[PDB]
Parts: sequence; structure tokens; C-alpha cells
Amino acid sequence: SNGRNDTIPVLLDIAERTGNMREFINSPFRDIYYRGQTALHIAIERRCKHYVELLVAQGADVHAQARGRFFQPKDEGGYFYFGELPLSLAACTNQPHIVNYLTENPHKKADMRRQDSRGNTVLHALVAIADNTRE
Amino acid sequence: SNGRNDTIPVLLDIAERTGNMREFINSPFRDIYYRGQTALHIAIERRCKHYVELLVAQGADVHAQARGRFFQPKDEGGYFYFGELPLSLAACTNQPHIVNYLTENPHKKADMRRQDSRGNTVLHALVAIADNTRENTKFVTKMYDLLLLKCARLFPDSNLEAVLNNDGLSPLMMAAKTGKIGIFQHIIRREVTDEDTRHLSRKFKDWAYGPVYSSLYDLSSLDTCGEEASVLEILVYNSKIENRHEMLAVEPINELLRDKWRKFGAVSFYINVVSYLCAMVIFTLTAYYQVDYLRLAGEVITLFTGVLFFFTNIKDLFMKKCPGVNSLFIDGSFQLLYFIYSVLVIVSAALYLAGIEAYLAVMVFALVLGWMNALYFTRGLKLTGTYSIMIQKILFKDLFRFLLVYLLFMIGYASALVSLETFSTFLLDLFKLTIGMGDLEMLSSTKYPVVFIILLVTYIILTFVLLLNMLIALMGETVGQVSKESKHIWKLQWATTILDIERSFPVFLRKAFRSGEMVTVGKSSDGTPDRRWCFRVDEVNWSHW
Amino acid sequence: QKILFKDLFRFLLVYLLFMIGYASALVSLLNPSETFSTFLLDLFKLTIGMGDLEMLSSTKYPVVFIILLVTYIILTFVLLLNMLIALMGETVGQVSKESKHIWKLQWATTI
Ligand SMILES: Cc1nc(C)c(-c2csc(Nc3ccc(C(=O)N4[C@@H]5CC[C@H]4CN(c4ncc(C(F)(F)F)cn4)C5)cn3)n2)s1
Repeated sequence: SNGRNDTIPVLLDIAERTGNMREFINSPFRDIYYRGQTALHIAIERRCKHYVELLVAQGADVHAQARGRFFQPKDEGGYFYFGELPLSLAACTNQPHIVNYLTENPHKKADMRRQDSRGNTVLHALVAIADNTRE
Repeated sequence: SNGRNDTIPVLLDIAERTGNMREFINSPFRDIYYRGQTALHIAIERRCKHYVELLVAQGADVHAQARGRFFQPKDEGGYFYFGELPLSLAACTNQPHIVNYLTENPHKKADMRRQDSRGNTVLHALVAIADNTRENTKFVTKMYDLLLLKCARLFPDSNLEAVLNNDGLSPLMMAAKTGKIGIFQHIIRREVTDEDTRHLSRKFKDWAYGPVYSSLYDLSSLDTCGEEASVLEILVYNSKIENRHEMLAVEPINELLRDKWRKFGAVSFYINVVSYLCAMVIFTLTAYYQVDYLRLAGEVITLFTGVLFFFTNIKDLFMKKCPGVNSLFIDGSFQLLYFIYSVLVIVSAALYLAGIEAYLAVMVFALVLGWMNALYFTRGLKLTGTYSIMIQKILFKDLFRFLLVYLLFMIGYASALVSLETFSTFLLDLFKLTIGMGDLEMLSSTKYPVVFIILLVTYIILTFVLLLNMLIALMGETVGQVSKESKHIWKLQWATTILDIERSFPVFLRKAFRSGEMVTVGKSSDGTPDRRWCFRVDEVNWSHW
Repeated sequence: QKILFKDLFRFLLVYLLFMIGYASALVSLLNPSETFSTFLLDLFKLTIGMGDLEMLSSTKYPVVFIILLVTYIILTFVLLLNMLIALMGETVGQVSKESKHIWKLQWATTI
């Protein structure tokens, strides 16, 4: 709410003492509709640059796959197909700052050449999301 | 003058000296035109704030009923209807400061729930004054919001919009029936984001994932399973036809009609059509034989269909009926055809039992009118609905007044031509001649071989060329302008068919096929969830994030 | 092809519907079985005006039969000709640009 939530820093502070920091920021939702969507996907689609920076600073993942039925083309019975990668999600939601940060960061960067399950790269996803409008 | 006269405070001082201040500043004009307009109404309508504050300071009256004939709707013979309250008058003249002050003031305040002699609240008055213009709809919607929110903050109870007038109409159905796109559309997709006053909204934000926004429209009054007054039935039946199309094309209504179609509407119609075609085939087979037991069963089936149509047409009298439905193509035009076909069938049966030999003529007329009736069921597709609308327009035009007076023109010119029982014979001969199957043998018996020659040439000219040209030009004028209202009245016909199918179902069947879904859209007093029958409409927008 | 698809089927459907209904109604006034083909042929001939009305006098009631024939002729001819003319005019005044756009497609296809 209101662009910030102070709980996450304390939650990560607890998690690192629990000794599961690599496993903590990872959540392949067993549900069919939300299969593979980790916390980085949520942080990116919420347009929260600071939280994306924080989560990638802990070194979780930059190549997580959003394989759920929700994350499928409308022809297959989905609602939003952006590719299946956090970089593809950032590119398909019009977040240039997130794309820039994910491409050039010290911790871990997602290569633009990576292909999802369908083989689509970031540009294939950008083509898929585009409709013949102006904005 | 110049916004201030200094005589008012002095006169009020004299009045308070005289000890009649309650009766001094109160002016129930006994004139029939101004029956009730007190000084507060005059102060407010002059766009003056300091004087209205000054007069209301001593507490004269704030709920004065301006029952005058001048303060009545233009349809009743007035010139300005604003409700009948100073608060409603201030709200109907775009005076946000006056309406603000009249509510949050120490001395005396006007409750927004108060109703005039018509039962109209201030929101009803705002709906009544609104028309379909930008500079009007702007402040009407803005101050309708303002008033709804203000009545929501104070009195944490049922919203002001839930108060019905003496006709049972809330502002929503009042706007739907009277035909205002502005306030009606604003109410339909009303979204309030404040936490305290959130239950007032009618369009929610169920879920969102980047550039996809699944909004959740409310169907509190749009779709009611019979046991309430509904906006949709009023829109389709009781509204201003001049402006009915633009209000059936709003966000929930059109997709709600499509959902009803897909659910039961389209499939009821196909069951409804195939049955009528089968009945028409059975009736044709029965007529072709006029085995006798089988054709008697077919005749019984035909009589059953005829009596069903007769009961359907008669039962409408005790229901929504008696408009000027003689020219409307919203199933009003086909309703008279239904009734005529049923009456022909019934009269044929009666003459079949009364011994009159003219039974078969009426029965065959019933069969042919029944096939022209089977032409009705092409409303299921726009490509065929437009064709049906055009062909029915021509049938409702071609055979009527101009063709009728064309027959009368034949009558008159036959009467003029005869003899410068022979009248009827010459009439038949001329009728055959005009089509081309007649003969010119009448020239021999003419007493004047001159005059008639040129006269017959002129008669042929007018009867054939002129009438054919004007008849063709009739559809020539129609088509170019009606290319769009063809589909407009097609939409009206489709919606009317869906709603008429829906009514015939029992209440439990309507609830079984009820559209939308129950959603907990928020919290209320005592933590009770808002269980509103809502209608999801998924959307997409790459402009706001 | 556009006229054959969208318009020819509707015209034929309406024409056959009216013809079958009215022909069955007229046969309902028969006097004795196999007269279906001959009666349909004579009605079709009378539609343009080349037919014979010899069988008309054999019916019991001449007035209603003649009136119904007149209604058949006027309604079918006027309505069907008017709908043909109106639909073709509207099509050629509306989708000429769409046909222009289309022709390019099979031109490129042929290439
Ligand atoms: C201009 C007009 N004036 C009047 C008075 C009109 C009028 C009134 S009733 C009527 N014509 C009727 C009446 C009754 C029925 C009928 O038995 N039904 C309806 C609803 C349930 C049941 C089966 N059906 C159906 N249910 C689900 C599907 C699914 F599988 F797709 F889900 C498919 N089909 C349709 C059909 N048609 N016409 S019309």
C-alpha cells in the first residue's frame, strides 16, 4: 500500500538468520493458474523499483518461469502473456527503469537472449503484447 | 441592485421590533403561479450567498414547498422544475456554496432525504433538470456526486439514492425512463475510492495484473429477477424513443443483454422458431386436405396455436400496453399481425361451427398471414433482422394510404369516365387494362371518339409511370438515411425479444438463469459484507498503470 | 462472389418461402393430386405475365383467389426487386474501398 511496505526488510532479515535466503525468495506456486510465479514477478508487476533492487540484491533469480495458466496467451485461456521471464515482464509492462536495472546490475543480470518455454525471447513477447493502438 | 440592497436588514429589524418575525420572513404567495415561493427561494435563485446566510440566520424556514404552477415541469405547464425545496433549488442552479452552507450550518439545516409533494429528493430534482448537454451534465454529475457523498458522511445509513419518489422510481430509473445519458451513465459506472464512502460505488476493481483491469459492475437495479423494478425493462419499453438507443449501449447493459442471449435468449428463440415452422407446416398440411382424424388433430394444433396467440395478445392489456404502437417496429407492428392471424383462425373455426360457407376463405387468409408471420423470426441475425425490418417497413408503407387512395383514384376516374351495373364492369376492364391484361374494345361504344384518346393516355401516364416512380423513390429516400436505424431498431427488437422470453419464465427459472455472480465487494456497518450481484467485464488499457 | 454469398441466398430463401406458402394455400382450394408441378409452372409463368389463368375459374370462390393472386404478384415482384436494388446499391456505395483492398490480396497471392 502507498508504494512501500516496511515488513519486507524485517522479513528478509529474519529469513537470512533462518538460513534459507536462497530458498526464501523463490515460490513456484503449485497452483495451475500461477505456476512458477516467484516474488520477483510480483515486485516487477507492482512497479516497485526499490523492492526489485532489494530482492535481486539477495541473489534469488532473474530467469524464473511464469508457466501458470494465467500467464498464457488469450488463445490458450489466459489473461496476460508477457513471455515467461522477469525481464520479459518488465519489458511488457512498460518499465524501462526495471529493464535497465535488470540488464546492468552487479549482483545478477538476465541475458536478453534467454528463451522461455515457447522459445519467445523478450522481443517476441513485446510483439505478442502489442495491439494496433497508439499508446 | 449591484448584489446588495441595504433595506433588508432594516426591514428585518422593524419586523423583530414588531414581534412577528416568524410570520414576516415567510411568503406563501397565494397566487396559483407562485404557490409557496418564500423569500429564501428568491434569495437563493438570485445567486447570492451573503443574503441567503443572513435570512437563514434567524431561522425562517428551510423546507418551504414551492408548489406554484410556475415551479412545475414543462410537461405539466410550468417553466422550471427544481424540486420544491430551497436545498433542491440551490442544487438545481449550480450553487455548490449554497448547498454546502444549507447543510453544515449551526442554526437550521436541510436534510437531503426530504421529499417534495412528488416524493422527489434532491437527486430526483437533479435528474429532472439535467439534459444531454455538456455544460449541464457536468455540474449535474458533479453535484449529484457531492450530494451523495455528503449524505453518506452524515447519517451512516442507506444512501440517498435508495429513496424512491411517489412513483417508486429512484434517480437511476428516473434517468433511465426520462432519457438522460449523462446522469444515468455517471450513476451506472460510479466508482468512489474513499475508504469510508466506498459502498456508494457501482463499478469495482476485482483484480488487476499490469495492463489488464477486470472491473466488476453492479446489477442492483439493472438485472432484477422480476421481484423489483429494473432499469433494463424501463429502457426497452418505457423511455424516450428519441434517445433510447444511446442508453442501451452503455458498459453493462449491452454485455448483459449478450449474456442473457448466450444463456437462454438465443437458444429459446431457436426452440421458439423451429416450433413455429413445424406448426405452420402442420397447418398447411391440414389445409391441403380440406386421415381425416389426423387432419383434425392438425386443426386442433392450429386452433391451440391461435388461442395461444389470442391469449398472449389480450393478456398484454392488463400489462405494459397502450402506447402509440401502430407504427413502431419494436414488435408492435408484428403484434397487430399476430392478433389478426389469431382472429382469422378463430373466425374460421367459428364459421366452421356456425355453418357459414366463408370459413375457408378466412382460414386460407390466416395461413398466408401465418407465413408472412413466419417471416418474423429472422430477427436472430442482424443481416436478416435488417432485411425483415426493411421488408416490414415497405409492407407497412406500400399497401397503405397511397395505395389505398390509388384504389380510390381508380374509383373516382371510373366514375368520371362512365357514360359521358356498367360502372363495375368498366372498373374491372380499366383495372385489367392498367396492368396490361385488359382490352381496348370500349372505344367503339364511346359517344365522343375525341377527348377520351388523350384522356386515356394521361390516365395511363399518371397511373403507371408517376405512381411507380414515386413508389420507388419512397424506398430511395428511406434506405440512405435508414441504413443505421435499421440496425438500431434491430437492436431494440433483439432486446425486446430477450426480455419477453425472460418474463415468461417463472421466478425460480429466472433466478436459475440469473446473470452475474455474487461477490463480497467490501465491508459495511457491523462488519457485514456487501453481497452484491455483480457482473464482471474484463478490460485492457496500456495508458494508466 | 460477394453478391452471390451475402445477397443471393437471402433473395432465393425469401422467394421460395413466399412461393411455397402461397402455392400450398392455393392448392388448398383444389378440386379433383399431381397438379403441383403444373400449377407451380403456371404461377411462375404468370409472375412475369406469360402464364394462363384457365385453372383460376375452376375454383369455388373466384374473388378471394383472384385477390390472393394479385397480392402474391404485387408483393413478390415489388418487395424482391426493391430489396435487390437497395442491397446492391448500398453494397456498391459502401464496400467499394473494401473490394479495392481485397483485390490486392489475390493479386499478391497469384504473384
Ligand atoms: C416476442 C415474444 N413475446 C413472448 C411471450 C415470447 C416468448 C415467451 S416464451 C418463448 N419461448 C420459449 C419458452 C420456454 C423455453 C424452454 O423450455 N427453456 C429455455 C430455458 C430453459 C428451457 C431450455 N432452453 C435452453 N436452456 C439452456 C441451454 C444451454 F445448453 F445453452 F445452456 C439451451 N436451451 C431455453 C424455450 N423457448 N417465447 S417472445
